[PDB]
Amino acid sequence: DTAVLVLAAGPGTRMRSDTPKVLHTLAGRSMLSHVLHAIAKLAPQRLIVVLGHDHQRIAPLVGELADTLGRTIDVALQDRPLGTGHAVLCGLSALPDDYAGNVVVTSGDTPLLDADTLADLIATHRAVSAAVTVLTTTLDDPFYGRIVMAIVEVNAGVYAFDIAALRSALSRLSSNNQQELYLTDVIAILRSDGQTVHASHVDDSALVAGVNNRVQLAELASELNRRVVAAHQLAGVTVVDPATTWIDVDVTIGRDTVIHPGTQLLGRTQIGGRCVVGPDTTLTDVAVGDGASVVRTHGSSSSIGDGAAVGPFTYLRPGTALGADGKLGAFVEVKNSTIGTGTKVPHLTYVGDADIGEYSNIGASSVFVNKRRTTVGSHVRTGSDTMFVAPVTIGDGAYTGAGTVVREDVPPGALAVSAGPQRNIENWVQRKRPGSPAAQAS
Amino acid sequence: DTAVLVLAAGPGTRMRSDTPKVLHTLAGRSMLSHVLHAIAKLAPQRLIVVLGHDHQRIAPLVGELADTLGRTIDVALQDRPLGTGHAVLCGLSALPDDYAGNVVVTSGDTPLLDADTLADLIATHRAVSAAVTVLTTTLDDPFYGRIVMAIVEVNAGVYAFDIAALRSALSRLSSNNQQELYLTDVIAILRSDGQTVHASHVDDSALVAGVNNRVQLAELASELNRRVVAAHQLAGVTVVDPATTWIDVDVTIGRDTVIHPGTQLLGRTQIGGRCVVGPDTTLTDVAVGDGASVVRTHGSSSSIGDGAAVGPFTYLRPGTALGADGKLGAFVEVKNSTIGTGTKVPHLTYVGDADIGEYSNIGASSVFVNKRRTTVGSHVRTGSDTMFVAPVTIGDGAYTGAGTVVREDVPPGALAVSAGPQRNIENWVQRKRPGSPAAQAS
Amino acid sequence: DTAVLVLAAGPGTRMRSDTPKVLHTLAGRSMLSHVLHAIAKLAPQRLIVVLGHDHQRIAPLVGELADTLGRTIDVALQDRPLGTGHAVLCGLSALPDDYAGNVVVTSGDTPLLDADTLADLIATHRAVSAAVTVLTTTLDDPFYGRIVMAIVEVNAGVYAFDIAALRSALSRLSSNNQQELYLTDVIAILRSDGQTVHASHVDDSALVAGVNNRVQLAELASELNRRVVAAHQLAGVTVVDPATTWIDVDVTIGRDTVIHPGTQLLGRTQIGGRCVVGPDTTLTDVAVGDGASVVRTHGSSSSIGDGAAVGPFTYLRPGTALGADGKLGAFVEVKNSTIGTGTKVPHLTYVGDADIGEYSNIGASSVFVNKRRTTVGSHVRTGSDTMFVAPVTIGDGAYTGAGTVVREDVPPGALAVSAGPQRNIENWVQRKRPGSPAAQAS
Ligand SMILES: [Mg+2]
Ligand SMILES: [Mg+2]
Repeated sequence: DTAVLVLAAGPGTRMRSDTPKVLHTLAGRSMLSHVLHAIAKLAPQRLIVVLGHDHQRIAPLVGELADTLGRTIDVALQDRPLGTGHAVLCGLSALPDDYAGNVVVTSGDTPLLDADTLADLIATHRAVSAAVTVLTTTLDDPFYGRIVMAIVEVNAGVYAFDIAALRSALSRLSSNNQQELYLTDVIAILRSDGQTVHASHVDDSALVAGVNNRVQLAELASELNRRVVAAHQLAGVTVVDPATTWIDVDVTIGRDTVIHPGTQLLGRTQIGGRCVVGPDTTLTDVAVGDGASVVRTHGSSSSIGDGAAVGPFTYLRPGTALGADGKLGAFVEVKNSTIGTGTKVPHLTYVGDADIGEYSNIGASSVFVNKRRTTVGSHVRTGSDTMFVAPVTIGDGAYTGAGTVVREDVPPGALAVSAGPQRNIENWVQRKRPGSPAAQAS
Repeated sequence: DTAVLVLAAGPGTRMRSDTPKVLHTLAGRSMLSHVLHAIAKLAPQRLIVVLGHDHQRIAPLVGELADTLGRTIDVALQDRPLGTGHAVLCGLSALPDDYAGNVVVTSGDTPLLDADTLADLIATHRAVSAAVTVLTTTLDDPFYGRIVMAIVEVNAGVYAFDIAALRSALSRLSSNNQQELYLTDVIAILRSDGQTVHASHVDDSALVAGVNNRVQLAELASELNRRVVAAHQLAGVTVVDPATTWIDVDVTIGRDTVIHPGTQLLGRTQIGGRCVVGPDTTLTDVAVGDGASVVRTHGSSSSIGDGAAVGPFTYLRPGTALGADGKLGAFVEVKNSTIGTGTKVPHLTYVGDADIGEYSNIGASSVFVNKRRTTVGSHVRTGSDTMFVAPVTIGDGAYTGAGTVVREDVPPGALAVSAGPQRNIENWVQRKRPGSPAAQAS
Repeated sequence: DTAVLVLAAGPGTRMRSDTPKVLHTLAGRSMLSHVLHAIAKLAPQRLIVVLGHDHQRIAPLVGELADTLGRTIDVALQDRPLGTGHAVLCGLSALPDDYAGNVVVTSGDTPLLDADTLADLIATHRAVSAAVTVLTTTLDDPFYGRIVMAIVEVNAGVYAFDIAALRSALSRLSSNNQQELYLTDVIAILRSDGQTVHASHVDDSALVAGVNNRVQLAELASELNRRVVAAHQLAGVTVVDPATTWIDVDVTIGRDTVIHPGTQLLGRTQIGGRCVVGPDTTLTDVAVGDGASVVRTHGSSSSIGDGAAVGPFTYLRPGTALGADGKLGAFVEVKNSTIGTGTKVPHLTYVGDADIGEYSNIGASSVFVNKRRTTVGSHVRTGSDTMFVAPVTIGDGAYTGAGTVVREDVPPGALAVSAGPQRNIENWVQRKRPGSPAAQAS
């Protein structure tokens, strides 16, 4: 039996933020969520999180996280900002007084720490019957106090403890130094009691790296990102420039797709196999089938079918569904609309809140204007500069003239027109502009 | 009393440029301007710049720089390309023959050298009563002759001197070697005269790094850029990808704003707090209020109010002012135009040389065509595909139909229309296209 | 006389690809093409490539490569997947039994190896009368068996041999270990025969780096890219951000042009001198004259004349020719069209399959709709929202009204119109919308 305490109670001062440090995000999850996902993979019997400013936070634990993870996470509060030693004391109150098992202590600002690293700590600790084991790592420039004697190779800030050793070393602890009670002092107290102080060493330094400021945040965002890219590359995805390709965790991509530079794939986006994600593409929660091209596109909450072509310069808003072999071309925007198999919207148009059938063609520079919705049939051909004033129904195989405004329904196989006929005014430019265009004409 | 000489007289051959080496830019200023800004912070009593090809240059010193800095910068010319030793001799002529104080010598191609580094040099030099002190630094791969004995840990190329020692060591100097007179030889001459040769060492190597070619230029542009980003991050700005975020010096940004990858912020741009600068945004001299979003936008000389939304795919030309809570959407361009509080230009339009009031809506795919100017009132709603042929006045709460061309004024609360009415040609496609669209209709 | 064998017969398993490893590309050429281009520069008397899955491959050697290189490349097949030792045996069959000269052996997955490195190997080998020489290099983390005794400073995998020594050491070779015949074992066999084993060492490690997976592919793509950028920078091209500028081999760029971040220049693209390639530009096979600006543009198979301006947000499709001093502005797309000296297409238009003369102006938000082609004369001014329904001829100095649909020819100096006249409906908004826009009007 192991109880895990996450200390998330500090102020996060040097973030210079009105957003609590621990709720700051990277690769798709907040630091706290990254911390709790790794620990939940470990599955200890008791998992407890300790808080300071607690109203914003407590809501997202358990509420959202204990559910998403399908387990209980207890929360303990820390009324006075006493320090990490006291925080640990606050977390222990949530255990039955007669609690038997080990206690592992961690923070909420190490977003890379993983279940294996935690498991190895617990394993070394039971192996040597320890009392206390402390995780460490070795660096180039130590700042990160420093490391078994004691603590001022640095200290990771992650500990396994014997509950009886811990409760006792804590009962006898002071303050004078910042003016708080550190947990590091538990190591020196148990050394006085002639206790065994063990230390599990982590070769991979970035797994236990913490975030105190926005410079360090960007660093770990960067390292985590390299590791998600390299995992996709090794499964069969070409990433031309891993330095300018941000891929969130969860995002899935398949065999032989090519990802070109300047691309972010975010949230729960999925890419099928054999795709081309061109350059400068940003997709959050977008699903793409196999053999599709998505180039210079900014899109979210949408789906793009197999062998379809989107880009360059296309904007997809929430609720867009484009069928297989479909096309959205340059300078098009689509919001909350369904577009069938094989249909093409190639240029300078906006399609909002409509449904379009299959193998239809929408002419350049058109607009769907506004609970009824416009509906357009299959094999329909609309001419350039058509405005579709909602709601309106266009039947299968219908056509529209260039420069038409559609305000009424159009039957299957009718041509809808409105533009007046062309008149030429001979020698106008000679008379109304004498100079320039006038000459030529001459 | 200290006189500072900047040697800016060499040809800059391996830049392979028709632009004088010293006028090549990074982070917003030319190398020379970066050099003179640091020295002007030092505030010596005499500041003198020595030139070779001098017509392009002399204009920007003092002219532009001595003003901007509000002090005098004397200029000395160097008629024959004799070398750095002679250049220094040329610079000394601009001093009263009976000049008392120290002489500090620097180049115009170290754009990172700062006032502190200069101050420490002067301080060490007076501390030991020196005659000559020379700045040095230590590197991985020395190229950068090499360092107290003499000079072939490398030599920075920055010196403090006693004026009497300097004038004397210079009077006795030769040429044979390139075939010029080096200043490095002053160190070996004063060593013969048994003089004290001191040396101030700089740990931060990049402060004294110089630029001889375009590979080194990009390097220092890169290093300076990391340091401007990290300063913003530590003040409370999230930069998701510091490697692809170019921020010029002077640019100011505020608390809790988020800057997404592929963004350049240039010239005297200002970002308020709580903003989102999405990805792929380039802004030169643009001012943005608090809580505004600016995503995939290319803009200059413009202002965007509080809580406004611009992007993705928007182009702002000089003289654009957008009020608070305003909106410019995808595929819009705006030049020299004022747009009031709460007004929205959401799609595929161009607005040139107009003024628009508050809480108005401009319909998709419209154009403001051309000393009079078009003026549009508040709470106005224009329909899609409207062309506003300047000059024209649209009164408050007026409307426009889809596909209207406005050539005349529209009173408060009138609807302006021009499009003809819709006609349907039944069974047209059967007759004019037998095959395809024809079937369906069937 | 030297015969060069390229071993391109392995499966490439950890690429996780349906595209043969050796046909995977970087900087414009496949790895195999990069390998054969370097060797063809060497010009040995016999060049032979050995294959496994061979149908896709054999076609591109010689077919395409032996031609492009203007020499013969023989191909040898390897029926059973026996290993590199056997592959070499298969390659030797393509030599006359009585072959006299040296044999150099290389792979098809080292895309950086160059002719000098090959020449130095051959030179060291003849210098010491060797039998076998093996190329080596020294690394930070060896994985890359390891190096004269034998092979488990690592082994490059490139060898020079005496033909008689090689044929003999090969005749006596086994299998048990993977379960194949390695060529590394030839080194240990000739050591038994007391033969001289020489070893040419390569300081530049990246020249002999190989690609087994997509992580290593991106690495070498990155290194090759740094070296092409630095060569352009040293010839007089400013690259603001070499990390986000992909330039393919062959691409040429000239003096004093500036390349801004996020730019790929691909295929056989050429940039003249004094240009500005803004940020976020992607050009494949595009030719640009001197003094032109190309900003936020995605283009291919096209040409842009001297002092012309394209961008931001412009899309060029194959067959676009734009003359000198021409302009394509924001949100324009052009396919297979010719546009003369001095003509401007500034906003929100599409131009497909047309020819346009000189000093013409095309008004915002227009479309060229479809063997005849539309033709537009010089000094022509078309108004906004004009649809040109192909085919149609517009004569020199002709004009068009705003919101015109052109279906018929327009003579030199005529004005073409079609839009109806403007009508205002007074007090419409009071009656049809009581609330909001209604008030004002009040
Ligand atoms: Mg239109
Ligand atoms: Mg129209």
